Amino acid sequence: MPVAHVALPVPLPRTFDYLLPEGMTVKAGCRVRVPFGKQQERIGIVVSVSDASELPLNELKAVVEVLDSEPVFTHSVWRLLLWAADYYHHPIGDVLFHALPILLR
Amino acid sequence: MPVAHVALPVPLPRTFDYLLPEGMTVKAGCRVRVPFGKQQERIGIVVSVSDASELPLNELKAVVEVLDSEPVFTHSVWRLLLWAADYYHHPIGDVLFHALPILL
Repeated sequence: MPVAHVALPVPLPRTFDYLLPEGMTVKAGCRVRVPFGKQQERIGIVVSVSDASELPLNELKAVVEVLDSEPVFTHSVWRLLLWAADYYHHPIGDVLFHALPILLR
Repeated sequence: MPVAHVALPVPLPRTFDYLLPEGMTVKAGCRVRVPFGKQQERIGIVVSVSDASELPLNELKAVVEVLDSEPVFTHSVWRLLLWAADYYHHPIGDVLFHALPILL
């Protein structure tokens, strides 16, 4: 009766909002360490950065650390990754994290 | 800037939770109208009906109405559609909603 799990029509790449503490600076295509779960760690890839989110800034968890000074990916590779993710209906995190090992190695 | 839209190798069934109403019995495959953030109504499809939430059963956004008594999708189209999503890497959300029209 309680909790019901629903599926809702979401915006193209369903991303996760993290807050950037004062003094921290990131650009697209870079990796960061972020919180996940009431107390766990994990690695991600910034896809974009704006000045808004669905929830108030003060609610977003804060990015723990940036791993990449510059994009780990190439400018051309990156633009494509995002494109194929959008065009063929694949989760953006799914593509990126899968293609990183392939592309680097 | 402030917010960072990060991508994560998130699980397969990324869904949202909404407390089911009293005397309101719904099952998987049925469309349901639920509040969407700071705002008003919007249609959604129930994938699962647990008894456990990630957040407290106090500050959980509730449900509204059950637009269907019987699952618009068949135990057959259902099985199939969830397989599609999982085998070809497509968000359940997207396969289900995009599929509904064609179905009707």
